[PDB]
Amino acid sequence: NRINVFKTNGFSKSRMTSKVLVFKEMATPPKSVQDELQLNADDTVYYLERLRFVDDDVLCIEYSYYHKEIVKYLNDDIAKGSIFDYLESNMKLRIGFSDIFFNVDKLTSSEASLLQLSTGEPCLRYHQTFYTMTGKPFDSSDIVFHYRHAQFYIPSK
Amino acid sequence: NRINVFKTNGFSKSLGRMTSKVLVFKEMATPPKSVQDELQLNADTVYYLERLRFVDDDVLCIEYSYYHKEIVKYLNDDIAKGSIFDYLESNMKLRIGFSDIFFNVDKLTSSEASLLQLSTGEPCLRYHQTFYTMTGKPFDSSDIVFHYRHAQFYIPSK
Ligand SMILES: [Zn+2]
Ligand SMILES: [Zn+2]
Repeated sequence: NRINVFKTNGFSKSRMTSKVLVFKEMATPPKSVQDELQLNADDTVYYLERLRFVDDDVLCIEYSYYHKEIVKYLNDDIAKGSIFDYLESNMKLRIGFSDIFFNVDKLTSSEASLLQLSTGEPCLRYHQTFYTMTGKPFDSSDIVFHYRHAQFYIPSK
Repeated sequence: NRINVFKTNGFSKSLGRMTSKVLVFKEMATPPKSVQDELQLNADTVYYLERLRFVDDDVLCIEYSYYHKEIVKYLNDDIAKGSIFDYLESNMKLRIGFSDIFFNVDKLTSSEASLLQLSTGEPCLRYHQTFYTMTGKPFDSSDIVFHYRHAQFYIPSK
C-alpha cells in the first residue's frame, strides 16, 4: 500500500517497525537545529536516529531532534514505539501543524549502505518540522526514503 | 523557488514563470485501457498530450495527460501552450472539485532523460494526479516526470 503525507502524524499512523540506532540528550544542539527549533546553545534537545521498516522492508532512515522543554521527556525505550502516540496520549501534547519539504536526489555512499542500495541511486529527502498548537516548533526531522519501498499518496481539495 | 502540492490547481496557478512546449496532441476516439478504467469511460473520446514544462527557462517536468472530452468540452494544442486549468475554469467554466495524487521516486528512461537534459538512470519523481469535477466526475489523468534538481516541493500540513 501507500504512505500518506497530508497527515501531520507519525508514520506509525499511516505494519511499521524500528531499529533505534541512536538516542541521546544533547546539552548543545547542532546550529542547524538551534535555528530550525528557535533555540539557543543552552536548552536541551533529544536526538533520535531510526531505521524504519514496513512489513520487513527497509523504508527510510530518520534523523529527529526534539525540544526537551516542549516534549518534556523521551528515552530510547519509548523511541522503539510511536513517538507521536506517546506525545498525544501520555504527554498530552496538542500538536497543531507542520511544514513539509522534499526533493529527489542521489544517495550518498553511507546512505546507500544503510538502505541496502548502491551509491548514487535515487532517494527522496524529506524534511518535516512539527509545531504545537501555540506555534512552538518541537520536532525537526530529516528522512531519506528507500526509492522502491516508499510510495506516496495525498488527497487534495 | 518551491512547488506546492497541497493544492488542487494547475502549476501555472501553483507557482508562476511557467512556459511549456507541446510535444504531442491527439484526439483519441479510443482511450487506453487504464484511462478507461481511471476516467470511468466507454471505449467516450479523450484528448492526449505530452508537454515539456519550464520554470524560468529551467526544464521542470514532462507531462503526459488524458482529458475526458465530454467534460472538458474542447481542447486544442494552442490552448495547451498556456494554463489548461485557467482555460478550464475561466472559459469552460468547469467546476473543479478535488484530486488524488500519487508519487514515488524512480530512475529515468533514456527518452525522459533527453527531454529533461539529464542522463539515463538518474533520479526523478513520477507523480500522478487524477482530477474530479465538483460532482465527483473524473476528467483528467496526468503523469508527470520531474527534473530532480529543478523540482523542490512543499506541503503545508495540518
Ligand atoms: Zn512516530
Ligand atoms: Zn496547467
